[PDB]
Amino acid sequence: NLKLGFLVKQPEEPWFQTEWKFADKAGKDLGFEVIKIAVPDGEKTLNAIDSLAASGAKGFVICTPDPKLGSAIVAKARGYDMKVIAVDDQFVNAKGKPMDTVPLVMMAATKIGERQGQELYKEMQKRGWDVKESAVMAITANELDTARRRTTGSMDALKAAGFPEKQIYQVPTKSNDIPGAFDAANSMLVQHPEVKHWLIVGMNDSTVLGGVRATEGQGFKAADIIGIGINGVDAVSELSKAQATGFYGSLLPSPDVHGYKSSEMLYNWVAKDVEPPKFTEVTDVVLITRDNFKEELEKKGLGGK
Ligand SMILES: OC[C@H]1O[C@H](O)[C@H](O)[C@@H](O)[C@H]1O
Repeated sequence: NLKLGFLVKQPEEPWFQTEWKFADKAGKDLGFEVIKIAVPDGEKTLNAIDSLAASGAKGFVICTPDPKLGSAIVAKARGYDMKVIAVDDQFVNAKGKPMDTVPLVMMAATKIGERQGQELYKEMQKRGWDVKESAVMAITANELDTARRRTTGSMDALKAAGFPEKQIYQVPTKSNDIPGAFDAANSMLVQHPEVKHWLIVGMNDSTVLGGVRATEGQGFKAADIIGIGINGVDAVSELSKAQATGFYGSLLPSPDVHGYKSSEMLYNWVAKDVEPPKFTEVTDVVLITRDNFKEELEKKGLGGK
């Protein structure tokens, strides 16, 4: 019967593959089929929408590849009598202000970013690094609000625990992926020869991993590096390696909730004109490291590791 879209900007990340698996579980429970389309750039996004109107879909969940496409995605969907829910990244108007009217499902970004900052400082104390030869590398993507609130929340926590403000160095990355973050961290590294230990701050696992691979290339051994990712499911290949590395752990939020919950809310609204709440913030988070990753994921239902 009913066909609903689930469009994601980055199908390569296990984060979005998980949302897709859980949207499928909601289609089997509620009686709808989920059409799964990758939308890595804005042209594919707008095309994908035409494509869903041709398959007869009545609505879609989307994680847009650029928040500034919001108006266009809304104009096209209104065009085809399709309801829209945004997952993870909020639509913004042309001036950059949030479009408050499309229902949104996202993580509590500031709170998880603060947890990241508090865990970096606890591991730094466990290792006993001297703060005078340590520094924070913060890889930022400030044009995306969800990314910006996670890195600022993390820098803010670090400064609140007492890490010196002037030894916090920010560098923007051009893409939210390993090659982008690598290039960014590499450029920051050669500018600071005085630093003997680094904390790496990034909004997600791929961003922290690019950071860590750059440090390795510049001769830091793992004891001198601490990076902690966000997404959990994306760091399982790192945490499964024989050897420990500078990537110490990752904060596991709930992509299963993002996937099923937005897909069930879209269906209630398409099928019973039941209006979704405008804003749903998911606060779940657990620290996974090489010691508990397998247990914690099996415990959240994401079995295998
Ligand atoms: O909501 C969490 C989600 O936030 C953004 O969309 C990131 O690019 C993803 O990798 C994921 O971390």
